Formats: sequence, C-alpha cells, structure tokens
Amino acid sequence: EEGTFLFTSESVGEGHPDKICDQISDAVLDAHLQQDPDAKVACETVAKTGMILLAGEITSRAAVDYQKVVREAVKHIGYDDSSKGFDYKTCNVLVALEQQSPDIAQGVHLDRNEEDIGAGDQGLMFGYATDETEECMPLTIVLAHKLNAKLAELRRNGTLPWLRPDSKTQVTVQYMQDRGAVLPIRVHTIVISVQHDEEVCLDEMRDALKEKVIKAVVPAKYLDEDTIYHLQPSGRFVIGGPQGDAGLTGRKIIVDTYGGWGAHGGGAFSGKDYTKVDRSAAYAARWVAKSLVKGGLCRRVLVQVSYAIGVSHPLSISIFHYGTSQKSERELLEIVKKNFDLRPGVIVRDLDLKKPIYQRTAAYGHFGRDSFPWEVPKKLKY
Amino acid sequence: EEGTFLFTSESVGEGHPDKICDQISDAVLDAHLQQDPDAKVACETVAKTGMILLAGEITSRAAVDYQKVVREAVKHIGYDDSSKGFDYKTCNVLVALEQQSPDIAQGVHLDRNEEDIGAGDQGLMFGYATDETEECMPLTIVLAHKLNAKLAELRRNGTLPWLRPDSKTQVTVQYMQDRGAVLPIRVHTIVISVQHDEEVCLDEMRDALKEKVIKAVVPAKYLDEDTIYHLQPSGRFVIGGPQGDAGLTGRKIIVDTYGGWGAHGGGAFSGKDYTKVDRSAAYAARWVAKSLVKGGLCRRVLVQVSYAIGVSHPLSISIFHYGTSQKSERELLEIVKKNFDLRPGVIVRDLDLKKPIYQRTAAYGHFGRDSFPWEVPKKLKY
Ligand SMILES: CC(C)n1ncc2c(C(=O)Nc3ccc4nn(C)cc4c3)cc(C3CC3)nc21
Ligand SMILES: CC(C)n1ncc2c(C(=O)Nc3ccc4nn(C)cc4c3)cc(C3CC3)nc21
Ligand SMILES: C[S@@+](CC[C@H](N)C(=O)[O-])C[C@H]1O[C@@H](n2cnc3c(N)ncnc32)[C@H](O)[C@@H]1O
Ligand SMILES: C[S@@+](CC[C@H](N)C(=O)[O-])C[C@H]1O[C@@H](n2cnc3c(N)ncnc32)[C@H](O)[C@@H]1O
Ligand SMILES: [Cl-]
Ligand SMILES: [Cl-]
Ligand SMILES: [Cl-]
Ligand SMILES: [Cl-]
Ligand SMILES: [Cl-]
Ligand SMILES: [Cl-]
Ligand SMILES: [Cl-]
Ligand SMILES: [Cl-]
Repeated sequence: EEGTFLFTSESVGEGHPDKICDQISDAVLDAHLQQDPDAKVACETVAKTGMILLAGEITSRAAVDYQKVVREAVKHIGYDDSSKGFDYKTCNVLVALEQQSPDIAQGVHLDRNEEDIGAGDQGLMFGYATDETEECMPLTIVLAHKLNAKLAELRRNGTLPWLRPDSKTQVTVQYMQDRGAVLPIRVHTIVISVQHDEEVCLDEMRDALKEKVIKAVVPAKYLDEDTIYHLQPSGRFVIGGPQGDAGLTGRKIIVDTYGGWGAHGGGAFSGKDYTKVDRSAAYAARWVAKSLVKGGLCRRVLVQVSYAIGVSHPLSISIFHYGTSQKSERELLEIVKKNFDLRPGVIVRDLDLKKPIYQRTAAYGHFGRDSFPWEVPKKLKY
Repeated sequence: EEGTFLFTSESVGEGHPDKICDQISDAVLDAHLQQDPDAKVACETVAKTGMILLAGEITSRAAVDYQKVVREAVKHIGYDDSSKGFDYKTCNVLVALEQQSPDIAQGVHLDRNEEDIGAGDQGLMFGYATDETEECMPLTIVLAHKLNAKLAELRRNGTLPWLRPDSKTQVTVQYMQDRGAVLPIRVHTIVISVQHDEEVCLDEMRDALKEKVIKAVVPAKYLDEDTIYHLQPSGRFVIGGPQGDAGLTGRKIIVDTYGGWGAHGGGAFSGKDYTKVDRSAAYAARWVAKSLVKGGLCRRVLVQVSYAIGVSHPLSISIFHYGTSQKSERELLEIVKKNFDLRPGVIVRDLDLKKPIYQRTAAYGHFGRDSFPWEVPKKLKY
C-alpha cells in the first residue's frame, strides 16, 4: 500500500554489557544520593571479562562501599556463576574515581542559588511524544523493551532455565502515514538473540522464543503468515555478557530514549546527577513533549533544547509538531515558554531529581513506564 | 518571522576525552588493517587521569605495538606534558584485549563467502543529506566542527600558544522552512569552551575566540548585533582532557554524524572493522542519502536500514524525503533497491572499508569532508 513505511527499533536486556554499565553507574549515583542529595556524580562504568572498572568524577559527603554497590547490581542482573561467563562474587572491581574538577565546580554550582545553577555542560537534548500508544511512545521500542523484559521474567521464574542475562531484540513495524501522525499496521520482522547454556538445542530455543516470548508480548493482530522471525540468528550464543563484548556506560542512548524515533543530542543519562543537563534537560524535554500530546495540542511532537556550561537558561528551544497541531510551532513554543522553566535548578524541583530512583531507569528505557515524574503530564495554561 | 525555527548542533576538539578514545580506537583499527585487511576489531578506549585502557576483542594476524600506537595518537592530539594534564610519554597504557568470541565468529563470518558475510550484529542505522551546503551537511554541525578545527590550527601554528587540545563548540542557526527543505538565515548563538594555560586572562581568551576563531570561520552575513556569544562561559578551564572528564569510545555519536539532524540508530563507529554494520551500514546509508540529493531526486532525505546478526541482507529499508521530492518515498525506495546492495560484504568493496583510513574519520565528523568513498555520490539508473 502507498502511504506505508517500515521503522525498526532495538532494545537490550539487563545483562547486555553496555546496559550492565548503565545500571552500575546509576547504582553508584543512587548510593551517593541516598546519603548526599547534592552529590556531584559523573560515574562511567567499563565491563569486560571478569572486570567492572569505575572511571570518572564524584564530589560527595556520602560514604559508599563501591565493592558492595557494584557486586549487588551484578547480582540483581543475574551474573552469579563462572558457568554464565560473569560472577558478582569473584569479578574484579577497579576504581579510578577522583573529585569533580574544581574548574567545573566553580563555573557550574559553587556559590550559586540552586534555581540559578549553571548547566553542568553545553549540549543539545530532545524530547519526543507520539499518540500511537497510551504511554506516548513508539510501538517499535515498546515491543522491543517488552521482549527483553519477558526473557528476564522467564529466566527469573525458572520456566526457561537455559536463559542467561545478555539479550537483544529488534522490532520492525509497518506504519500508515496519517496526516503527520503514525498508525501501526503490522509487525514486519522480529529479531531475538539471547545468551544460553550448553545443554539447550537451537530448535528448543527458537520454539520457546516464538511460543513463550513473542506470543506472550506482541498482540496476534500485528502478527501474520508474512511476519519474519530471526530467532537466535547467530546459531550459538553461549559466550555472552562482558566476556562476549566489552560494555561501556552511555552506549545504548537510542535504546534509552525513542528507538531511533524523534531525535537525540548525543548525551548519556546513567551515572550523572541532575546538574548534567544531558539527563535532566532530556527528562524535562520528554515531560514537555508528553504534556503537549496528553494536553491534546498535537498527536506527535519533538522538543529541542540546548545549554552552555555555567548558564542556567536554555540557549535555544524549538518545537516540531510534524503537521499534527492546528496551532503553529511558534504558538506551541509560546505555550511551552509560559508553562515550563527549563533551568536545571528548577527541573530538579519539578521532577524530584535528587531522589535515588535512577537504577530503575537504566534498563527497558527511561521513558514511557512506571509514571516517573517526567511521564506525568503538566496541565497547560494558554 | 513565522516559518522560522532554531536548531543547535555541537562539536568537540581532538583533545576532548571522548574524542581521544575514538581516535585511539581507530589508530588501533588502522594498525591492524595495515598488516591484516581482514582483522576483526572491536576496540573500546577509556581515558581518565594518566590512563588509556583498551578493552574489547581483536582477532588479527597483525603484530601491533599497542604502547606505540596509543602514545603516537596522544602525541598527534597534542597531550605531550604534565602542564597540559596528560602526556603520551609518561601515561599508563593498560590492555584488556581478547580474541573475538568464537560464537560471534561462527555466526557472522567463519566459512562464509565475503559477499554473503553476516552482519556483525543486529541494529538500525540512518543516513541523512541536506542541500543547505555543497557537502550536503547541516550548516550547524559544519560550523561547530570548523570552530574546533580553527582552535587546533591556532594551537599548532603557535598564534594562540595558551590553547590546550580539549575543546567544545556549539552553534544555533535560525532557519527558514522552505517546502520541507531548510534555508539558514543567521547564527543565533555560539558557545566555545577550550582548555587553556594558567598565564592567559579570560578577557584575552574571549577577544581571541571572537576575533581569531569565530570571525575566521563563520561568514559575517550570518553574524549580527543580536548574535549571542558564550565564550569560556565556565570562566576557567585549566584542568582538561581525561583529567577533567573521563572519556569513552562512542560517546560522541551525534558529533560524529549530523549534529542531531536526520536520525541515529545508537551504534558507535570507532574501533570497529567493516563487519560491524554500526559503521559500514551507516557509511553506506550516508552514501545513499548523498546520492539521492546530488542526483537531484530530493533536497533533503533520511535512509533507515536494519540488520540481524549473521544475516547479510538488511531486514528493513525506509526513505523519508521531508516532502522534498516529486517522486513518492516508495519510488525512491525502489530506486535505492535497484542501485545499492547494502550487504556488509558488498559495502566493503564499494567503500574500500579494509583501507586503514579510519583514524582520519575519528575527529571533525565522519561525513561531509575529504571526499571519503561514502561522500562520492553514485550515478543512479532509473
Ligand atoms: C527523523 C526520523 C526518526 N523520522 N522522523 C519522522 C520519520 C518518518 C515519518 O514520520 N514519516 C511520515 C509519517 C507520517 C506522515 N503523514 N504524512 C502525510 C506524511 C508522513 C510521513 C519516517 C521515517 C522513516 C525511517 C525513514 N523516519 C522518520
Ligand atoms: C528529527 C529532527 C532532527 N528534525 N527533523 C526535522 C526537523 C525540523 C524541520 O525540518 N522543520 C521543518 C523544515 C522545513 C519545513 N518546511 N515546511 C513547510 C515545514 C517545515 C518544517 C525541525 C526540528 C526542530 C528542532 C525541533 N527538528 C527536526
Ligand atoms: C555481536 S556483539 C558486538 C561485536 C563484538 N564486539 C565482536 O567482537 O564482534 C554485540 C552484542 O551482541 C550480543 N551477542 C554476543 N555474542 C553473541 C552471539 N554469539 N550471538 C548473538 N548475539 C551475540 C551481546 O548482547 C553483545 O553485547
Ligand atoms: C563539563 S565536563 C562533563 C562533566 C564532568 N564529568 C563533571 O564531573 O562534572 C564535559 C566536557 O566539558 C569540557 N570541560 C571540562 N572542564 C571544563 C571547564 N572547566 N569549563 C568548560 N568546559 C569544560 C571538556 O571537553 C569535558 O570533556
Ligand atoms: Cl562531554
Ligand atoms: Cl517493559
Ligand atoms: Cl558494540
Ligand atoms: Cl490542535
Ligand atoms: Cl551492541
Ligand atoms: Cl573541519
Ligand atoms: Cl559527559
Ligand atoms: Cl524530484
């Protein structure tokens, strides 16, 4: 049919080595915020065979047991034995952490009123919302996330005990163009790759991934005789987690956001306190986009903001409504300016960004779940 | 004026700690390809005070002196003394490199005809082109890159000897909407932050950044009395490079591509051989997008592709022309299918991706310069 197109998004499981790093970075952030709500945290994680390395800058009054925080995060993910390729009990935890650069500290937050704190860096950030789901997220990324959540569920409840924590999923949806909005028609292609034990055969895994994972997640109305299934397409995935592939914090920024929809400014979320606008301004921009769609001002919208290090107010704000509003982009920009204050020192109050809830964000995407403050739309006056 | 909007892009200098990691990762890739054109390389770099760590997976017949390759890359960037916060002569180089997972190797390339090699991973990748510049790149990212190149030029020629290698730039352009294409009107805001010595005062630096950097890069026709300048907005940037901020490979993926324009699938380029579609398919998608614009089929275009690990052919191809073609998106998709083969085993031939030219790509963006093979448009038959 004319007016239709394919769009592909991916997601990864909690044991994906990049996602291990995100969760550890946010476990460290949460440990600091639990004792010091004003902790300055820039914690990068690196994961390879037998190694978690923490690298970065933390200035905090907190007393944090990095060995305990890191190992407890790896335990939760499910890497608890050499047979699985990684073990929280016996892995190396290396720490290369120093205080925040005093040059950054003096430029950003020292002797500044909290509301008037400088952005922790320059950068650009986008928020996106789409009416194609209730949670205002693209169906492609929602389904990809849910397939990884289903794998973790069936691993943890023991129904597929051959599963290991490292997984990736990919969903291609055929969409109908609808006056600048998008309507999902069908699932065109699904990929699932998941780490597994040496006992289970490829046919058992492929049958289980179709019958127990895909059918348990993707509504039958989206699946048909033409839907393509790439299930364990590598043929073998015994070696996995950090052993199979080095992981780093902030290497899943598209999985973390909109699955390639909307736009991205390049900033990583995990391991960063609210003064890092890479996180706080991206959460705020999601909040603005979702408020515009839930407020009925547009079906689809993209918000861009940008900052300079040491400057409170955004340098630029931009609204792109994909032709899905009766109001002009200028009118929507004026509504945003009347209703939102995107200084990081105000966002922290509105979104409660000193609360140690960050490890919860670091798998299955930061947006479209659990009614986090940035997912509760603001009632707009105009 | 109605029909106008702001768009912001950033770039970073060669000494930005994330960009140090990209250049080292690609220095390592090039060293392998110089001896073994079929080297399988997945080299992550981590940079913090006094440390370069290599982490990842390399299977290669090459004999590579990692100490020499890493230190020569850091020397070229200009970190050659403790006074600058980092020194190629005396820094720690740690190596955590293993062979490629045999499970990946058997699934992707072992006993496979080169043309029919599997994608090295699943994933999605985008190519973008815009007629707003001759090189088919957004003006925002082009200017941001050139400001960092100008800083490196004036550091290396000794005209601003107080400059250090770590820099960031950000350019906001006011655009006119033109039937789905974009026309730059003016530069709204410029940010420049650059690491400097203890001798030079803030006023000298700000004067020099305006008169010797901005006026040397940005045409006067884009600058006016209302243009906003944030020059050394932190007030002090003596501590810099890895000492100021931990760096990782693949944490500048938006700087590497379109500066937030177009779209991104999440994949990092640097440290990866052609079998990693994160790089090869993104280069190929840029090549397709630039061929469509230079072929006169559209003013602006976005290409999405996606892959499954172990599968040669893309799972999905999608064309979005922003309403800037007389041809439908379906017709452009058919032209792409007739003219391009986006198997990684064919892209490697068309774009010469075994050639050790990758360190050249790892600063100032991978697209819109130096007539790399993916920047030479293909003559289209239709
Ligand atoms: C920048 C990326 C993420 N990005 N942002 C939007 C799109 C669309 C898109 O929205 N297409 C539509 C949707 C609705 C429509 N109504 N009408 C009348 C025409 C329409 C066209 C498509 C792609 C494919 C992957 C290239 N990417 C997009
Ligand atoms: C997904 C991001 C990177 N993305 N992709 C396109 C845009 C545009 C955009 O192209 N707007 C235009 C351009 C030309 C036009 N002609 N007509 C008649 C209407 C038009 C609207 C704007 C923004 C701002 C930052 C929110 N982001 C965009
Ligand atoms: C394919 S690996 C990336 C390439 C790898 N660094 C290399 O050396 O070729 C990327 C991700 O795919 C998954 N993966 C690892 N081994 C795999 C296998 N044998 N089959 C399928 N997916 C695998 C893991 O989630 C891993 O983080
Ligand atoms: C601001 S730092 C990121 C935050 C940092 N990790 C922290 O602990 O707060 C990000 C980048 O900004 C630049 N930067 C470092 N120190 C700076 C300073 N004093 N002023 C301005 N920019 C600086 C460097 O390019 C660095 O990689
Ligand atoms: Cl940065
Ligand atoms: Cl979920
Ligand atoms: Cl990877
Ligand atoms: Cl409306
Ligand atoms: Cl990956
Ligand atoms: Cl340049
Ligand atoms: Cl950063
Ligand atoms: Cl045309």
